[PDB]
Amino acid sequence: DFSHVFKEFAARGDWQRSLRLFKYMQRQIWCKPNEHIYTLMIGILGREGLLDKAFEIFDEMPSHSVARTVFSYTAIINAYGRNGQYGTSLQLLEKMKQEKIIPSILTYNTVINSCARGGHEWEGLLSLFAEMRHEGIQPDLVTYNTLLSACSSRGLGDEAEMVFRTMNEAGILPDVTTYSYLVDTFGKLGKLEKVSELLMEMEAGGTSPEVTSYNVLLEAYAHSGSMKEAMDVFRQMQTAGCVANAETYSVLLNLYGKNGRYDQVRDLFLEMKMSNTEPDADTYNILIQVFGEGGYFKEVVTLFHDMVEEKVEPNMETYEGLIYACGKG
Repeated sequence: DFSHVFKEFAARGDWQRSLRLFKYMQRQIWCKPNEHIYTLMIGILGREGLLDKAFEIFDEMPSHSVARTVFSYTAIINAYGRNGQYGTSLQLLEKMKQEKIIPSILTYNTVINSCARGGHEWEGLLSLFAEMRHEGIQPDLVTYNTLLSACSSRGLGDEAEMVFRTMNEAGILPDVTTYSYLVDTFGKLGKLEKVSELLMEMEAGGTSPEVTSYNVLLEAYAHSGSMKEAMDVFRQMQTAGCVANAETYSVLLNLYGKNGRYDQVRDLFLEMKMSNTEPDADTYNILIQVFGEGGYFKEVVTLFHDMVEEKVEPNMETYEGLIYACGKG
């Protein structure tokens, strides 16, 4: 019941009441706090940024005859990493190793994440992974997603290629998360064909590729000047079949504005429109801008009749262009 109350207080952020209850139970013989209550209090203190109080509570454990477990070490490592203290996490890992405490897969993953977020060299992450492998750590799906990122965090071109291939070459791939992060890394270096691959890898895996996923790659794909590739990616996203908010179309259309087929614009509109994905305040503004640059001002007026009927409300930029249209008209 004490642990349940502590968890409920940590869910609401009542660190003060939890600390008071812990300090009161510490003086009670019938309610002596155990290692679980100490870990819960340390986590509650770390969630609020009370590193000093958490450290004091962790140090008072031996005076209270409370057992210490890798759990507390992993919690301290995660608390240090959340503030960018990668060196402190490495020192805590070394101290735990000196204390004959066998590190777990979660502790190694937390240390790798802390090193990645703190700006440590990719060589350090590779050495940490090699050490974890030499001490027989166990792979996990969540760890694998964060591991695909490890190379991405480094940002090296070779690392970016390895980040993506880590899943493909060994033959084990997370359906969505690994593909997204690897695609992100592939992009800065330049996913030359890695872009087609990233969607293909996620899609035929046995899980249909995510729409948001299709879009994130797609948006950069536009930055890439990928147009036929992105169009193909759009027909490909169309192949994906994942339900998509008109926002995914919106982004691509905006690039297509420079393309200005102007009937390409027309066609896409009908389909997203009748697909229960009414154009967004954003999409309407984009459409007005795209049409306006290439004329069709009468059409611009028409969009006003249309927006009103839809009942989606206008916005500052929205009203604005509509007036420019009138003016040029």
